[PDB]
This record gives sequence, structure tokens and C-alpha cells, in this order.
Amino acid sequence: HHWGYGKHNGPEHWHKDFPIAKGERQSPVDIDTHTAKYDPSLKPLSVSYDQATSLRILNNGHAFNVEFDDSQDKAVLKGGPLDGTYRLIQFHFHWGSLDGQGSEHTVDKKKYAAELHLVHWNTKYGDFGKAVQQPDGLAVLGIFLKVGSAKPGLQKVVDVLDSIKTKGKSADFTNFDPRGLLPESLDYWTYPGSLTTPPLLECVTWIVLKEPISVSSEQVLKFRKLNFNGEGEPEELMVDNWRPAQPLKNRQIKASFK
Ligand SMILES: NS(=O)(=O)c1ccc(NC(=O)Nc2ccc(F)cc2)cc1
Ligand SMILES: [Zn+2]
Repeated sequence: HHWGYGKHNGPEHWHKDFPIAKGERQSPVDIDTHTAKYDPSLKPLSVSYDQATSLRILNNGHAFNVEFDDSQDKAVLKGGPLDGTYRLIQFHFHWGSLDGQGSEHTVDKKKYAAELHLVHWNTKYGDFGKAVQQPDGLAVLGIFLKVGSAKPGLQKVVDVLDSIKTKGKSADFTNFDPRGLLPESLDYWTYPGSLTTPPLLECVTWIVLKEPISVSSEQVLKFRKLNFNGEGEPEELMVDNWRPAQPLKNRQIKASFK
């Protein structure tokens, strides 16, 4: 039927509806730290989220998205490998059923418990729908989560999850500050890639931070109580909503740090 993360509709099946799944710049990938090349030409990452306007949180049946007002330059990503200004439209996470898996990117084959994706689109293309049709249309900032101490800036997200348990549920989520989800360092790896879910469009400049954030076991346990299904349908826990690493093919991962 329609795509997902189960035995019968999971990542190994996606290529039948989305042939680009076997394309030349698919994501995620394994980041081989010893093979990534330090690029001294990479500019400092500029994360400008002080005027962010969060609107809503939505369970879309695959993950949950915290959506932002992207009709003005309010929360933007610039610099690093990017040319121009990319506006924040939403963030979401991928996570595991167990602490030993859940991230999409891996680092020297290591899987983290989850991965945060802050999705931005290039303002020169006018809107998000146009941007995903362009090779430099999106910039996604990826941040690994490990289980340890709680992340205080994540708790407001965790506490609203009871109100969006099932597919199609949304709730107001204003005045949330995404700066509270960032690690101390903005050192990153970067490569050209794709959306990690269908339609798997090859429109993403990936910027993956070296430094993970820590979240508590209670925080990630609350992610795993979410449902892929809609209300009134058979319950399937929303866990392991990650795509495994894809072949790097003709790409070099660049590092901003030595
Ligand atoms: N996991 S990821 O690469 O960050 C990502 C980000 C956004 C989407 N897709 C999305 O938000 N909307 C969308 C809808 C229709 C399209 F044709 C393309 C994107 C999928 C994966
Ligand atoms: Zn994602």
C-alpha cells in the first residue's frame, strides 16, 4: 500500500513507487570520520533563530513536525556551505525502539538514539514546494541525540505529545524557541543529499553537527508512545521511523573542523 517503516512498506520497498530511492545522491549516509575532508573554504554556520515564530505541532503518521511561520525571514540558516538564505519551515525527529538505534546518519557506523532535522528552504525559490524541485533547494541541519541527561529545551515538545498521539492530530505550539535544541559547538560535516523519506527528492544540502545533544530516557520514552496510525485504527507505536544509510557513490563528505 502506502509507504512507511514496516516489513511490508519499509525502506526496502520504497524504490517501487519512488525510483529515485536508488539515485546518485540519496540520504542518509554513513559519515566515515577518517575519510571526510576538512575544507578550510567552508564558512562559519550562521543560525539566526531569535525571531522564530513556531505555530503548530502535527503528527503526520511518519513523525511529528513543529511548524514555523516561513512567510518572512524570521528564523534562517546561512553560511557554512550555503549560498543565500534558507528559512526554517519545520523540525522533526527520527528515533528508535531501543537506545542503540534511531538515527538516520551514522558516524563510523555508530547509530544514535535519535536524530533531529531542522528543515530550511532557499528563499530564492519563493516557496517550499518549488524549493524541493531544485538541487540546492533545501538545507537540513541534522543533530544527533544520545540518551543521558535531559535536554531542558526539548521538554515543552515532550509534554505536548499526549495531544497528538495519532496520525492527523495537531495542536497549537506557539512561542517555542528552537535554539534550545542546539548543542554547544556548530562544527559540522556537509554533503549533497536527499529527503530521507518519500518522495526522496535530491534537493538537500545536509549539514550534520559533530556534537550530539543529550536527552533523558524519560524524554525518548515519550517519543515511543506516539502512534503511526490514526485514532480508531489498530495501534502501532511510532518507533524506528528511520531510513538506513545509503551508498555514498560519487560524493565526498566535507568537514568544517580538523
Ligand atoms: N527527513 S528529511 O530529509 O529532513 C525530510 C524533510 C521533509 C520531507 N517532506 C516534507 O516535509 N514535505 C514534502 C511533501 C511533498 C514533497 F514532494 C516533498 C516534501 C521529507 C523528509
Ligand atoms: Zn527527517
